[PDB]
Amino acid sequence: MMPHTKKILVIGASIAGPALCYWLNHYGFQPTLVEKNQSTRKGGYAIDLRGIAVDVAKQMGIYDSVCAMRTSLQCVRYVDAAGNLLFEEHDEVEIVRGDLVDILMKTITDIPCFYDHAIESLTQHDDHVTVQFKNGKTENYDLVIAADGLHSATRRMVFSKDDYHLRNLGCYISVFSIPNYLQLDHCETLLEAKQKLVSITSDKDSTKAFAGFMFRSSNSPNYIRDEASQKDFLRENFTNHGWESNKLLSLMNDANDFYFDAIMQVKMKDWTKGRIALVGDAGYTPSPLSGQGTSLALVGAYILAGELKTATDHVAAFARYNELLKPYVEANQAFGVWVSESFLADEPLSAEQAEERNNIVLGIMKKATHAIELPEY
Repeated sequence: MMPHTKKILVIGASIAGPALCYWLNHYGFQPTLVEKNQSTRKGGYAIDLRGIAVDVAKQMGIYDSVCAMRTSLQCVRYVDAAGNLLFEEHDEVEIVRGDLVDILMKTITDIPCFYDHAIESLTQHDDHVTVQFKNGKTENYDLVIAADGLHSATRRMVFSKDDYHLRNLGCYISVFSIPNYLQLDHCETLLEAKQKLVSITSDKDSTKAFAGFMFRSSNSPNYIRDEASQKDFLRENFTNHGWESNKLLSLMNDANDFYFDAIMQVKMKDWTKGRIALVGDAGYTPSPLSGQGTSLALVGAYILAGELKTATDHVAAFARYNELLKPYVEANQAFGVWVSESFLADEPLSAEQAEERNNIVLGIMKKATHAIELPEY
């Protein structure tokens, strides 16, 4: 529709970035994808597609592919500190994060994609943006859109401190790989007590398992960005917590995939400035406790590209983007806050108490998943 706007750079290859490139190309734009790392994220943890994000995936033609790769867990076991089994548990879809990225990348094979391109600077002009990569390459684009995640390097570069802040929800999450020493088979076992959750999961590969930790604490690691300090923080919180906690902490240094972070949300009044925009976690992260981050990344890419297809100019498009997505961002971020405060139990739940909570979580979560209708373009 609009002229002069065809050439668009998209920064980061995870969920929103590749999905955005698909739709921009579909609508006749000329997207280029760049990623700071040498490769896309491989493997990772399990994520969900819910509500209108499923419709996005169907309209993209990836829904069948996502089902083919979905998680296979046969049972979920809840145990007490002694390890006694309290109870078992044995359209939306769950898929390992890296598997969804892989599926998304395969839809854009015709799109230029450059890895190991870290960005040195972004200079806004009246009619374009000049990007200088750290490798020396300099190029002009009509628009630039940053998909590069919670910690986005582009956001801090483009937006002033007054435009955004990161809300810390007072919780922490950690995941690392372990041998499957319990020899679990397509099973996840959890201990939930004392505002803390410990989990062991083995699904597709019986020689592998994944430890996970989620807890609420007002303290912090002594150095938040330092892996060793993070591990020390986990030891302090989980030593003698019950079940396998101590064993998992001892395997922690053999992991080699370790992941740790505070639960955080990105809060902005406007996700766009001039000719630059943010999509996915870089703008609005709801956080892992919401479980809605992937859905919001997909819907965010869908609407931004559709408004750019519709509008007279990018300024009008960016305004509609902010307006239509805001209620969805707000509802999903409020769900993450509710989880951070109200979810974790003080002591293990019975089979009946777990059932009651699950129904409450589903009802509260529905307010987020159904918050808006998917626009048509």
